Amino acid sequence: SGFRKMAFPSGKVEGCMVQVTCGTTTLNGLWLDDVVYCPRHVICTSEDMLNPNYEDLLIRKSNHNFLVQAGNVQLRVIGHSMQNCVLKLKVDTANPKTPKYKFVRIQPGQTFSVLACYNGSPSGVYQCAMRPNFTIKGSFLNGSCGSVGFNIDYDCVSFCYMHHMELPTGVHAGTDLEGNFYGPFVDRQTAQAAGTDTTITVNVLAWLYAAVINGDRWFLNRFTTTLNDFNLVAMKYNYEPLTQDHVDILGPLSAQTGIAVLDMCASLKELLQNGMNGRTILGSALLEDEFTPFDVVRQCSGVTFQ
Amino acid sequence: SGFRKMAFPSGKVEGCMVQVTCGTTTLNGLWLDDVVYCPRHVICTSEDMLNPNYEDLLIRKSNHNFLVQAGNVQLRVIGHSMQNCVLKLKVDTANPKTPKYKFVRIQPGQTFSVLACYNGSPSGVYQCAMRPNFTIKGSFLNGSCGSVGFNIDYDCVSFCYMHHMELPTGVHAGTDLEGNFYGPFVDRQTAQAAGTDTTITVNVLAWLYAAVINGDRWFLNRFTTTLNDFNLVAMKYNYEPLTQDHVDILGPLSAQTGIAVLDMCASLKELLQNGMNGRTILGSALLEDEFTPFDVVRQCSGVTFQ
Ligand SMILES: *[C@H](O)[C@H](C[C@@H]1CC=NC1=O)NC(=O)[C@@H]1[C@@H]2[C@H](CN1C(=O)C(Oc1ccc(Cl)cc1)Oc1ccc(Cl)cc1)C2(C)C
Ligand SMILES: *[C@H](O)[C@H](C[C@@H]1CC=NC1=O)NC(=O)[C@@H]1[C@@H]2[C@H](CN1C(=O)C(Oc1ccc(Cl)cc1)Oc1ccc(Cl)cc1)C2(C)C
Repeated sequence: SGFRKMAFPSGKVEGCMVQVTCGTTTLNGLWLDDVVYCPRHVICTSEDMLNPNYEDLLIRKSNHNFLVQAGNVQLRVIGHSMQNCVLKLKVDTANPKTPKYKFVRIQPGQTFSVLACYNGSPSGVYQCAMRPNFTIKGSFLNGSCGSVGFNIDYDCVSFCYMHHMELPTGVHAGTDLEGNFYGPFVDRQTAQAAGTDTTITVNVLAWLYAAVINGDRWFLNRFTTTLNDFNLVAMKYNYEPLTQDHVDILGPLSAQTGIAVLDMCASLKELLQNGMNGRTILGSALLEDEFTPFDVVRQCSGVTFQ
Repeated sequence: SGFRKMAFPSGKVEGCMVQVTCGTTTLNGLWLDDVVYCPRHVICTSEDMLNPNYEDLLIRKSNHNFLVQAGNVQLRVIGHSMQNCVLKLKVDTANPKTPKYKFVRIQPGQTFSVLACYNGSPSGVYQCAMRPNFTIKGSFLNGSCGSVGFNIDYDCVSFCYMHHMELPTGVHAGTDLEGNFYGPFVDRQTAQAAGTDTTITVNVLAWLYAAVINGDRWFLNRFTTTLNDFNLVAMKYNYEPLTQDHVDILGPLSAQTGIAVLDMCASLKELLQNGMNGRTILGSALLEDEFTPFDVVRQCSGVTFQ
């Protein structure tokens, strides 16, 4: 029993974190095989980052300009190249701690674990969702660039996020490991804003199913609703539309608890229309949307990773 | 910017987890140097755990009854002994991944990270507080016994918790690594209940300071209050008393933000008396109490561990 915002064990990623220094800038890099991946704005200076021309900035660079440190062991850069918004530093040693891995790009609505890092040293781990507006509500201070987000399936690390910047609402933006930004953001210090967000509807329903599995049932009801009449209510609470695919995803949870998906939407409808009225659900006084249907089955069933 | 319930990187602990099997029971053990620590109710059967006599049960045991598996490598038990509610299995190999460590017992109100484990394989990591009633609100399924809780300071792991049981309200109880229970609980399947809980007052104030550091200020006010007049209000919202020591702990946070501790108590007083009125604080609609003043400074300053 219980339900916690749970991250993957971070060990396999901790062994890949290194410190990358170029001149005055220091940030984190990800060392897999004989390549170190890091944000390309490491080549930038303070006066550069207002409107940089990275291709120009990089041809003026040499390998020996890049100080790569894996703990207290130096790393020798033997090549470099730009891939979109990331830099790939080829080094003379392959990381013997390289796990089985994949570079995957996730969808808004999906979750992942973030290993926050400073000076190549891991600071903490936590769970995040990719917001519908392609931002993440992280916890990042200066120096955290190059920290990565990831999921683990069995023994394989699927890297999905590298941190690049903080936006003025306190939210965070970054790239997949191929260097392509999530959302309409650029690694320049120009005026940028997140874009209006919505609540991840299928995730709320998953979390309501976790609550039922854990003995919270006060929000249940005898009512029902059609998928279209629910979506009419979702649109007005700035929830995003529920699809038949989302209904299908929620199948196992519906089967496990005996509550048809559409019945749970009737519950969400009333919760949106009435609030919670001093009650809580899974220790929260808000409708939580950063748990996927997968996350719920993971935690409410006890799957591990090896 | 941002504020997340953040766990320590779990790598150093992942390398210590092993699977301990005795007859029909399988649970997790903690392998440090040449000792494996695990819950003593691993020696128990189904019919045993209603009222066991562990000393009797253990003399009927031999080393070869204990199957210890470190991944897919067997471990040879060469001795065993009971220490309070934990079992210490001496094995023929020292764990070469043994980190620098300490066995520490924490206070109610303090936090720690939990590496949830099944069959010696880590499943996930999350942050917990020790409740005033000596329970923890964890996420634990059958097979999770022997999972440990811990803090990391620089390179040293201070183990503070080993999981033993779930109570009927869905909360969890366990021991320090010397085998002594937190709270009035016993590793027997007799009727037991958690005992009435309170809210950790100093932690709420710390979290209010984190909110201010992160730009939430709507709950601030010009009022003030004496420590005694606050404690009179705390007692009636079932918050526990605030001490001058707690005021002292909150000093740096008060200095960083310019809000005297007693002024922040006046804010908490009004929040208790009025609620939040549709607003949120750090993405929560409830007053959060599982962040210590240390946790806040950690996250709002960016300290790492190596
Ligand atoms: C990398 O270590 C660092 C991590 C940031 C710093 C604090 N939290 C984080 O996640 N990233 C950066 O510094 C990037 C880097 C240049 C600018 N930048 C930003 O995150 C951010 O810079 C500011 C942050 C806060 C303030 Cl008050 C002012 C600037 O960039 C933007 C700020 C504001 C807008 Cl409207 C757009 C971008 C880059 C992007 C090369
Ligand atoms: C160890 O793997 C396991 C972990 C538990 C199981 C589910 N979540 C957990 O944290 N621990 C135990 O099984 C211990 C073990 C014997 C009993 N026990 C309990 O956690 C618990 O057992 C029950 C759980 C749920 C129900 Cl519906 C019924 C029993 O023990 C108690 C239950 C109820 C009371 Cl009032 C008191 C104890 C022990 C304690 C030797």
